[PDB]
This record gives sequence, C-alpha cells and structure tokens, in this order.
Amino acid sequence: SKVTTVVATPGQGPDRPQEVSYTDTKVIGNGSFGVVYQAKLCDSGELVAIKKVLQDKRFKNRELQIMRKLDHCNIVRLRYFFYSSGEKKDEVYLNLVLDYVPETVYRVARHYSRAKQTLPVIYVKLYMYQLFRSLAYIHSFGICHRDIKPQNLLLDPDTAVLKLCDFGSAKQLVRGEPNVSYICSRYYRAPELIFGATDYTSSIDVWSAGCVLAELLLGQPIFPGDSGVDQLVEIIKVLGTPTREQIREMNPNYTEFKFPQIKAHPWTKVFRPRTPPEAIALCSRLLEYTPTARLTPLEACAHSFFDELRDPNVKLPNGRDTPALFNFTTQELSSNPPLATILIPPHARI
Ligand SMILES: COCCN1CCC(CNC(=O)c2n[nH]c3ccc(-c4cncc(OC(C)C)c4)cc23)CC1
Repeated sequence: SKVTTVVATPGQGPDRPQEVSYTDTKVIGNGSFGVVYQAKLCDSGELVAIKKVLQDKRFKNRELQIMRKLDHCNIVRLRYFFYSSGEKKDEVYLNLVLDYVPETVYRVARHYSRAKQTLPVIYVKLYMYQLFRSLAYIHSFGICHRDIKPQNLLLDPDTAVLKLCDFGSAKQLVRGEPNVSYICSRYYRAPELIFGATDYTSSIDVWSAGCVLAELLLGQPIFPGDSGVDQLVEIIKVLGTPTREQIREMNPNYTEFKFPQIKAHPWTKVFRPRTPPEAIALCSRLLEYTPTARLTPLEACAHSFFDELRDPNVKLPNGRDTPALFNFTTQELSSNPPLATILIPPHARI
C-alpha cells in the first residue's frame, strides 16, 4: 500500500518529534471517540494501533495527558502522537500511535464459551493478576479507568501478557469535584453508579474487575442487565437487596426504585461445583455493595488465589515461563508498601 509519512512526538520524554512512516492501514474499531486502525511501521516492521480522534485545536486532550504519564508493562504503550487535518475548517484529528496486541480477553473467553469449556484457572489467575497490577499503578496517580471490560483487556496469547487499553473514559478523580454516574459499560457498572452517585472513587474499577473475574469463572457475564435500571435487578438477584446502610455508603442521588426484598444467593452456588474456593472468596471481596469494603487492587494481587503465580516452578501451558509478575516499583506499592513481603516471593527479590 501507499506509505504515510508523519512527524510524530514520542509518548515519553521531551517534545522532540521524529519522522515516522507507516503503511497497510486497516480499520479495526470505532466508537464515540472516532476510529482505531491497525498499521505497520515501515522501518521496523512492527504492527501498531492508531487511535484517531477529532480534537478541538484550542483545548487539551485528556486521554493524551494521561497516556503521556503512564509507563507500565500491563498498560498499552503510547509510542507516538501526531496531528492530522480533515477536509473542513478547523477539523483537526489527534492520532495516538500505540502498541498492537493480537488478542483480547473477550475473544479468548468467547473461544472457550463457544466450545462449552471453561478457561483453565491458570489463565484466570494470570489475566486477573495483571489487570489488578495495572489498576494498582493507575490508581496510585489518582486515575480511575472507568471502562474496565474484557474488550479493553488486550493479550498476547504466546506470552500471556495482558495490557489495559482505552483511556478515553479515564479521569483523575478529586474528592469534592463531581463526576458523571452514567459511566462504564453496563454489565461492569458498579452499583453506586446505578444509584446515580456523583461522589465515587477508584473502587468502581475494582467492581468492574470483579465482574471480569466472575465472567471468566462462569463462562458468561454474571450481571447481564438489559437496561440501566435492570442492571441493578441482576446484581440484586445475586447479592440480595442492599441494606439501607449499604445504600447510604453508595452516596446515591436517588433510590426510589421500589425494589422487592431478595435474599442473597450464596457465592458457592453461583459458580460451577469445581470452582476453586479462593476464586470464590476473592470474588466475594470485589463484588461488595459498600465501595470502601472492596479490596484495593494491590490487596487483590496479594490474595491467596494468586499463590500459584508466586510458585518458583510455575510455567505457562505452552511450556514457556510466566511474564514478569513481581518487578514492582515504589510507585506501584505506594498505597501499602508492607504488602511487598507477600507480593514479592523469595526467588523474585532483589
Ligand atoms: C485481521 O483481523 C485482526 C482482528 N484483531 C482483533 C483483535 C484486536 C486486538 N487488539 C487491539 O484491539 C488493540 N491493540 N492495540 C490497541 C491499542 C488501542 C486500542 C483501543 C483503544 N481505545 C479504544 C479502542 O476501542 C475499541 C475497543 C473499539 C481500542 C486497541 C488495541 C487486533 C485485531
């Protein structure tokens, strides 16, 4: 195909643009944001994703500012960004050139569902552990992703590396500064949001992660609501009716749903009989009504459900070694540095 040459600015480091050539553009996604393409870097031959968004010339793109400060093995990397012009007065596009990753958790999970099989729990551990690490990192800056779902969990199936993508809903949450409640993808939406809360925290992402974990264990979404309000009905069918205290802790803006009383369905009867007890226990501490009762991402990483990953003999099913799971920086551990003793086993220590 015809080569495109641009002058692009590196994601990290000082603003020093470089000539970049790419080719073989292919549309691979769209949304309210604009369009995402696959492309191939001419010089190195590496595939990349290019996220193209209409951007107002006189304002700053929030996703860009967030992407320029993130540097983590479980977060898709911003290689470069550049501006391109459309065929209209002041029609400017921001182009984000990101790492290409060949699969998603959604796609992998679906393969197992269609074959009427469960994803082996080793992959559930690996994928969930890496999601929680990515969340521990972004939360340490005060950034809440606000769109955790299987479709935004990229994976390389050969190395089992997971990378979080799509920071178009991400935001630095500030105590006392309101936020919109109609956020996140419905099935993964925290109950406080359904109650119209505008004063919420990063614990909304932990709820969404819990929904991902349950989905990988069940073979299908645990809370498949057909509307914003029916989402709460689905949650209630498992968790039971929230108490008045639990409702208060969710900081709701309305609660006039007039829900009939429903008993909680026991967590052990939700999943198949052979589900590991530690998976169930972890899940019960993520999917909690009271936001502050939920595990932090770092505490989730230290859960006994991930003990297999801390074993020195662990290997991937393809024979290869596990990716780097314990190379925690001081930033990643800042919420609770004493957890390093559990998070970093003897053989991984330096
Ligand atoms: C020949 O056919 C192959 C099809 N194949 C199917 C899986 C696919 C997985 N990879 C990615 O999505 C992928 N990689 N790097 C990214 C970097 C950014 C994004 C991304 C960021 N913000 C919003 C997005 O919105 C979509 C959710 C609509 C996507 C995705 C990505 C590879 C293409």
